[PDB]
Amino acid sequence: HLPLIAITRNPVFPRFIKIIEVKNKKLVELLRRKVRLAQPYVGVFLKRDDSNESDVVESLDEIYHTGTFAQIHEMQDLGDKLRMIVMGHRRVHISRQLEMVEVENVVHEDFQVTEEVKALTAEIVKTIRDIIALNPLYRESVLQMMQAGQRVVDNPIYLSDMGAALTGAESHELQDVLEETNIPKRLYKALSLLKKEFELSKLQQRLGREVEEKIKQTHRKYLLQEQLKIIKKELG
Amino acid sequence: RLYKALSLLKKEFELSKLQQRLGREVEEKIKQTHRKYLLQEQLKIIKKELG
Amino acid sequence: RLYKALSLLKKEFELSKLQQRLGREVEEKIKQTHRKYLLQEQLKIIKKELG
Amino acid sequence: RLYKALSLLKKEFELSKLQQRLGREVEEKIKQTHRKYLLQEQLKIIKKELG
Amino acid sequence: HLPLIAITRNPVFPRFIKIIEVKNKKLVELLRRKV
Repeated sequence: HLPLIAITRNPVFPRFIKIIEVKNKKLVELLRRKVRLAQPYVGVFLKRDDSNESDVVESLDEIYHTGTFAQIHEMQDLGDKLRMIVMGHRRVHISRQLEMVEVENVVHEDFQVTEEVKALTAEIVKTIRDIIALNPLYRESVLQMMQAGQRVVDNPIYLSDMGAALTGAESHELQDVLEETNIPKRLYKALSLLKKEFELSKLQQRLGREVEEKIKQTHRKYLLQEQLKIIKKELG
Repeated sequence: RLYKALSLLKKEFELSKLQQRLGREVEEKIKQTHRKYLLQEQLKIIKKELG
Repeated sequence: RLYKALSLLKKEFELSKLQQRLGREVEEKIKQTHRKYLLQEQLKIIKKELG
Repeated sequence: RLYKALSLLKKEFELSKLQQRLGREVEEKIKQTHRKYLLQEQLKIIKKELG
Repeated sequence: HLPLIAITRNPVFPRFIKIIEVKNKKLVELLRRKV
């Protein structure tokens, strides 16, 4: 029984540390009111299209039924009075947020035959490795921490979500990926988001090299014309 | 061990090969998305700087 | 014949290095052109900001 | 051994001297070619510029 | 007569250079002891 948090354009990806800084101080009242509890906690939900804080505090249907319950860790408040750390541990989908009853329907079905099911993992890690190599966003050291050969990936779905965390794909696409129930479908969609970033990235690099070669050609040729002007002095 | 190594190279190459063709089919089905989606990505790219 | 072939190699090394030295020197003459213009440009921004 | 090594330095210097003198001569014999051949080369360089 | 190494999920194919980084520090004592 707590009010839905005003996320205010702060996407909290599953199993990915994140910070939240709402400009409103009303949430600070609730965060101080839960310090007295022996086990404070906070929930995280995702906003639908056209964010509006007044609708969030007036109606409760704007926020998606999906939530991401998590434990609180530690306050900071270096500058602002509300720099709270969120993370993604327990995903959930309330049947009706207006009504609160909840259940941990963190489905994780897997086929009994687990030999070729990891073959896709090689293509997922190779793709993720090419996104961070050709388009570095976060440190590669975390990849050195979590290697596929160490067998420490007790939760492959969490690896695929952390690898999808690197994607730049829009939050609506992530909400649709959360809507998927079948394992191959959510895996293929997270892959399609990886490719969706990859096309635009490789294009930006091709566009850059083109424009740079154009500037080079334009100046290099000017250098040739200059070599003509200097080697030809006092001959006209 | 040359026989079993040959059988392992066959089975492993068949796994990477079938993954490459099945992935080529899933990639072609993502290529089934019309080239208008690619052009519309470029249309949205035109609207970036100032305006 | 070995001395003459080495002397031809030397002759091309000489004519080549002469063309390259004149070209790098002219290029540095461009850099001396522009760089001082960047200094004068800095004078301009300083005078335009407080002059 | 000091004298044999000194004699080797003398003979090696005599070989290097005869090679450098014969080569100063071959360089002179190619230098007999007129400076007009060099100015013709720079002339051709003028004609082959800017692509 | 050496303690068993902690392979800790690190294949070392024959005639193949490989690096090992077990998280336990007890193996480091054996590495200094063999010097």
